[PDB]
Amino acid sequence: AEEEKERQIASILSWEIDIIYKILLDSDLGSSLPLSQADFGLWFNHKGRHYFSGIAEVGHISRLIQDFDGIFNQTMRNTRNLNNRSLRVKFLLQIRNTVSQIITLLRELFEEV
Amino acid sequence: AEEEKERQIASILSWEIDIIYKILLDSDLGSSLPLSQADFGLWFNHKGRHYFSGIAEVGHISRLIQDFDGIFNQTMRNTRNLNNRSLRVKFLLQIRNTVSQIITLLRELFEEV
Repeated sequence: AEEEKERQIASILSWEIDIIYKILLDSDLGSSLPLSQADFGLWFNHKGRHYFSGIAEVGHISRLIQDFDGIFNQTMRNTRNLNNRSLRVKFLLQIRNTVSQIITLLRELFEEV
Repeated sequence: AEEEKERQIASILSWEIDIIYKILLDSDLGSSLPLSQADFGLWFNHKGRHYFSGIAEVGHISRLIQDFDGIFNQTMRNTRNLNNRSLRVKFLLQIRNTVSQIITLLRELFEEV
């Protein structure tokens, strides 16, 4: 219960850092996966939604994941951007904001049930 | 047990993300703290070492934390370096390696007991 919560929080944090270092070191996404295809995204869609069925914050996390998928795919269609500092920073700001909100809502979901 | 393992991992990852963004955005450490003074570093010194007393991996974690204090001060005495890409990348790798190694050892400690 509480074990599963911390595990998922560490999971999404691990995914974010992996992508951040890919961007900072290599100026590219490369083998990175969108959140929906990452460890956390698969847990949330396949297991998380059903365990948290009928709780409002679930729809909010799904939206955040979905919104980032779009941002992620757009950049995937343009790694010319990640060499550019401004476009690099923009993306880096977007991932941090997405993960931050999700963790807080995820905390809320686990406490609620 | 497994819960505590994941919680501390989430804690050090949180610190790592914060300092990375401080570096990326402001090109200086500024209000950043070395790991030893963040939540995890304080937890390890006050609670972690004693709970895992006499186990070799503890001395290794203390070593990594102590070493980063020195790395932190050297970089702090030369924030001109964080403007230089190579020296910035050098520091970011020092951070990733310090955190990665500590996490691996922290896992080792928790599985053993």
